[PDB]
Amino acid sequence: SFKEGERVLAYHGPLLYEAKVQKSENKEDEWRYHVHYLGWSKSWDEWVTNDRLLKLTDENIRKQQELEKSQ
Amino acid sequence: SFKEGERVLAYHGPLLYEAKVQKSENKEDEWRYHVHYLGWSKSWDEWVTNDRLLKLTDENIRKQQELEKSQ
Repeated sequence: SFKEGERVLAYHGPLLYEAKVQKSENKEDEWRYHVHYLGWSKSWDEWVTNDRLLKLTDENIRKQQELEKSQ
Repeated sequence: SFKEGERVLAYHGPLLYEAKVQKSENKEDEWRYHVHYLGWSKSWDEWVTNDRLLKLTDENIRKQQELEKSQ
């Protein structure tokens, strides 16, 4: 699971954006994460589930790049 | 982390009692567990943190036994 302060990749629409986890919570055997999209307004901060996020690894950054290159 | 429905050992005072996890929640990087002590009044159902609980393993059951014998 993702930790508070952790930088991640996050979908917002079909592209991946760098984000930071502000809060992590689990109820009913499900994680939710309140994320801030880096360089975006705080108005876009929101709760998301695991399926919206990727660990900030070079492997997942390559996924970000592939999506950028295929437009 | 313990799961809903899981039987555990729980301190209530210095002895260990079998209990069941009713609900598990995590906030601020901390699990809490709402437990029912088996055979006890529902009045005693309560939220506890990890320090109050032990996995139902043979080693921890042996700890329960040791505490009973040193009573």
